[PDB]
Amino acid sequence: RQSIINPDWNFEKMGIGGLDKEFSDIFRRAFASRVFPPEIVEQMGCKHVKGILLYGPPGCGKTLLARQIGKMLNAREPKVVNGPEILNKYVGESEANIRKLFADAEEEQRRLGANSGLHIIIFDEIDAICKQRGSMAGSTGVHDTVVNQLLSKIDGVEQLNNILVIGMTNRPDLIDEALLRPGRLEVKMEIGLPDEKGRLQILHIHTARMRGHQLLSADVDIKELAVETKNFSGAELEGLVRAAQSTAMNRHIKASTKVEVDMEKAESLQVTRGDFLASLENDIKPAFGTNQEDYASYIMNGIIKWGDPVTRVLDDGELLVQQTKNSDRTPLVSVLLEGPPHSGKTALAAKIAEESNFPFIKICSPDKMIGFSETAKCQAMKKIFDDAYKSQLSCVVVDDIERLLDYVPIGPRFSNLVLQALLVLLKKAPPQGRKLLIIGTTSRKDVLQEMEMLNAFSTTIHVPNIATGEQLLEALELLGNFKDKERTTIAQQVKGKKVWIGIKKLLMLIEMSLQMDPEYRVRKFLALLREEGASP
Amino acid sequence: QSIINPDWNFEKMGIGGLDKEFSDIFRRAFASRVFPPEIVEQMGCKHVKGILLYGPPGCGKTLLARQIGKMLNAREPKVVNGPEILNKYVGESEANIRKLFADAEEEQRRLGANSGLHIIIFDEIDAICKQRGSMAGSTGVHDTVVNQLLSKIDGVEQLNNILVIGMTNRPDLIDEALLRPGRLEVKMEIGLPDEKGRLQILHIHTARMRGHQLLSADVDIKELAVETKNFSGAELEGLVRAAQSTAMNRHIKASTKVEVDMEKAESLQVTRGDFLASLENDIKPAFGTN
Amino acid sequence: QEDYASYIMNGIIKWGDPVTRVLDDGELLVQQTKNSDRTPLVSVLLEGPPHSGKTALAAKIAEESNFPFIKICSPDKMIGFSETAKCQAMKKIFDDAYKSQLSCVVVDDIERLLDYVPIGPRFSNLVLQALLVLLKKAPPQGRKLLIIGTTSRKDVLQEMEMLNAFSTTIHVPNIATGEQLLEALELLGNFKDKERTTIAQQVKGKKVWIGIKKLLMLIEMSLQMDPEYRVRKFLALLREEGASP
Ligand SMILES: Nc1ncnc2c1ncn2[C@@H]1O[C@H](COP(=O)(O)OP(=O)(O)OP(=O)(O)O)[C@@H](O)[C@H]1O
Ligand SMILES: Nc1ncnc2c1ncn2[C@@H]1O[C@H](COP(=O)(O)OP(=O)(O)OP(=O)(O)O)[C@@H](O)[C@H]1O
Ligand SMILES: Nc1ncnc2c1ncn2[C@@H]1O[C@H](COP(=O)(O)OP(=O)(O)O)[C@@H](O)[C@H]1O
Ligand SMILES: Nc1ncnc2c1ncn2[C@@H]1O[C@H](COP(=O)(O)OP(=O)(O)O)[C@@H](O)[C@H]1O
Ligand SMILES: [Mg+2]
Ligand SMILES: [Mg+2]
Ligand SMILES: [Mg+2]
Ligand SMILES: [Mg+2]
Repeated sequence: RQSIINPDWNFEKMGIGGLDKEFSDIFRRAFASRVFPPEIVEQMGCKHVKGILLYGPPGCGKTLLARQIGKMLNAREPKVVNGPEILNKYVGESEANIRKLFADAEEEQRRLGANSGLHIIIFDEIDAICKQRGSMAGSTGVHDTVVNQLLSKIDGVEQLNNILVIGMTNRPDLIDEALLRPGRLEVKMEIGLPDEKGRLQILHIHTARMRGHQLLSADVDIKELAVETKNFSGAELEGLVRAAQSTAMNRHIKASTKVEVDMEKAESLQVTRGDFLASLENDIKPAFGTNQEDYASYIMNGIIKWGDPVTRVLDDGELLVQQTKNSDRTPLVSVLLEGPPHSGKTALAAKIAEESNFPFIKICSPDKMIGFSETAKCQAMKKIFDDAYKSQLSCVVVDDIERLLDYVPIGPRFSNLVLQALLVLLKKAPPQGRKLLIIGTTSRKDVLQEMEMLNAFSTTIHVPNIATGEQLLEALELLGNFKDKERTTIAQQVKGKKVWIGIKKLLMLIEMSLQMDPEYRVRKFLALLREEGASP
Repeated sequence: QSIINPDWNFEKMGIGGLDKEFSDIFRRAFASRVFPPEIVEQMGCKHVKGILLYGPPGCGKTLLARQIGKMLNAREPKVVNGPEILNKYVGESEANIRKLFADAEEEQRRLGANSGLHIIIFDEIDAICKQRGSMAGSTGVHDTVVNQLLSKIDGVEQLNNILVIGMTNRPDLIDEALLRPGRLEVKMEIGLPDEKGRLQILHIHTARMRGHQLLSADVDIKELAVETKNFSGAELEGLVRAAQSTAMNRHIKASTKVEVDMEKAESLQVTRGDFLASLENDIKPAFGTN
Repeated sequence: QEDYASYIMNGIIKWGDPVTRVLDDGELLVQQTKNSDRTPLVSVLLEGPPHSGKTALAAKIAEESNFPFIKICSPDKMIGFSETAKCQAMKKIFDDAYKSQLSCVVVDDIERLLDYVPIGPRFSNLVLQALLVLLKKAPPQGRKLLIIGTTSRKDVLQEMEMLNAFSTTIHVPNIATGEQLLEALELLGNFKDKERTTIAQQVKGKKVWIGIKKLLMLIEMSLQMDPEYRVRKFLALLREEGASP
């Protein structure tokens, strides 16, 4: 008759946000048979579920779920196992430790029967003790003998109906297969990264005891925090709040002359938006995706509009991103950025990717794999691509294709494994209802044509060089060098012909010219430009 | 009863050229343990329980850890020297790991929120803690140790009176699950000093000699600071030691039968010659030019 | 289910007789392997230009049959595998297929299984020999087996002397006339009313050489502009990409 839920309970009390669906499913599949009137439940001949498994990347709220589940129930205190804490040196005592966890349940069932309370058991890092059988071929065979005892005790010749085991792991591909059949561990949830609304809920949970004491200034707005925080887990949001609080507190402490804390101004403590911004930009840093310090590294000197080609390229990129976002017949789209060397392909591709406001953005450059062999490169590319399949809509950049596969005109010599991996990965669509965009950059279009790699791409965009005196003058004017009269001379001897130079080389030539004494700078610049004279 | 020692000043620490790093460490790890208890209770925040230190060899990572340990008047630190926790019998390394946190749990249970800080220092952390599933732990102690440590730091039961410090030169074998905001938040890099840092180090090291008039006026410190470039903190000390050794060896006159000329030892002083000879002959920097 | 719903994504429409012809030939082959006595092993090769819908047609032909065992071996599952792993995977799939009274195996994109590149050219011999040996050995007495292979380069296979191991080859063409293009557009329901009228007026003449997949891509690319410019953009794309046979 006594209920199994505590008389005073409330979903808000526990303090977990962003996992409503997971909790609903857990409650439906686990605790639905323990709340209905006994008479109907006993008229169906159904056995209660006695197993749960939770897995996911670190910091997504698993141990919190287990702790709150344990606290919710109106049962005895759960028996927790802190990792591999059931191992002993003596022979046969490792199993005797894993067999003492079920004594009370068995005794109570044999005493009352069909009316006993629940016995909750919690396993932390189940992968520590329960692993594949036949692996870990070391010595003493203790590991293979504990899995057998656990399986035989979970369900065997003897019957138990007042137990429930919860497991948590980060590597669910190592657990034994006979421990996951329906009956041992039936419910297998999956805790993942939160969405924007989940981020808002998490932020509002951890900022509830401060607003209630006028400790938080009204200047702060939570929508901005939820927007800027991308690829953030609950732990990282809590860490950000903690860092903001710490930097707010530190202003009232004087160091370098012993530790002295002012007790007069301490009654006017406040938390400002500046503290939050500084903490965001200094200490806290996520570890899933790409960060601003990478765009700041690829787009070094910004973008300057010296001609309409830049606008044309940017508009084409905008159209492609819109198509992939809205379209549903084509979940996979590709594009190739081609042109002469020193044109500005990588910066333009990075800018196009940045201006898309996608959740997941990544850049796969060849300078992070110096000295790698073929297998290492293939594994790295596969790992980078796999994460993009676990999001909602993502973009990926593959710059300098000719370096990913080691091309050299002599021979020619290159890598076939990487070429085939690329040719296969460019035509494989992501799971149902998910969308991907790929932007590849190169400088040798004919070679790609000879490899039958130019039809795997959906389209192509051309990035040209500076090819007129007016464009050169505009670039010089925008850069901010050779001004007033010094400019006029350059115009006199340049407008009467054509030029062929990239943008990177232009900066290099300007820097080279500026090192001479003031008088011979224009002459040196003109001589350097005339040396770099060519055409298609 | 603040955790801070009743007489502690940064000048007595003996560390020079690391002002910003120490300021950040103090702000992030020791700011919430000195504020009035009531305000911190109202805020409802948990303290940080992890620090990592990395950089090129010989730049002052163990000195900083030792001085931090000596700063706090709360018990004494518990040190772990390399792989000091490793046994052959099955299920004994983890038993060794579980004994480090016993007193913290016992005092937390008995007193609650009126406990004292407990420190644990892990020299060469990458000797035992490493990425799981990468190193071939045939026996299986390596993975199991990492799992035990992870489950003991942040697990079902909550602790609030511990602090763990780790020092490593290779900060990439470390597990990704141990470097998240929950477990180990503050991570710092110790790098080579600049001119002002070198001057501070040289002033710190040659302090007792100047007190006893054992330094001649011929030697200047600005020239020493300028002339030495890309010197780590462990090489200025070696230079000073070599200069002193030469100066003392000047007086001793013995080849076969040891003999000390006490008469000449009455007036001992070190000149520029010793420093120049040591610079030319003895000390060879690793990040400099030869 | 995953493979079936991932290969035949946008269904199969009827833009001309060739679809019906190919389906009928596949059904005849399935019937032949169902009730044969002297020929327990039958093979067929679907051949055509790129972007013509060969994988979808092969999967549909397999589905029309109700054989208890059906499998598709594709390179999507062998990214980064050395030739030894490829041989082992193929051997395991066929060995599993050898334990039933009826079976059907699809080998799509052969040229991506041999790791073929036209510079030299370079490929792998272990996989080629395994495939040449597995197309000729019969299953244990009283059993049947059907193998459907897909390729986009017939000449390469002919040079390696693989086109004789198969039993027959069936050709899969692409749109080659204005009537077919207009019917395909009508069955899709993308351009309608006066837009289709002007498209039909312009298309007449010059023929066309566009496959179904490329047509589906170009129809989606054009619908990202304003209503007044969609027809012109579509016509420009068709004129440029269309190329010639
Ligand atoms: N309008 C612009 N477009 C592109 N890059 C620009 C522009 N204005 C300035 N830049 C700067 O010029 C440099 C372009 O170099 P980038 O890395 O894009 O060259 P690249 O084409 O990838 O060369 P490489 O042949 O060496 O691979 C970057 O610093 C970019 O910031
Ligand atoms: N009658 C049809 N026949 C085939 N595919 C059709 C037909 N009508 C519509 N489609 C769509 O066209 C798609 C054609 O793509 P598919 O993967 O079959 O091409 P493919 O010839 O294998 O390409 P690739 O040469 O790149 O391997 C089919 O998946 C289906 O979505
Ligand atoms: N969904 C969530 N809702 C509220 N807080 C969360 C959530 N996820 C994580 N947190 C916060 O981050 C921490 C998560 O730690 P925990 O979940 O135990 O790590 P792990 O899941 O890797 O074992 C908790 O202290 C909690 O305050
Ligand atoms: N910042 C510093 N200030 C004063 N002395 C230093 C400093 N850095 C290094 N030293 C000296 O150099 C030595 C450094 O050794 P140690 O701290 O063990 O280096 P590490 O632990 O980084 O290998 C110490 O003996 C110390 O006296
Ligand atoms: Mg946990
Ligand atoms: Mg580039
Ligand atoms: Mg040391
Ligand atoms: Mg295909």
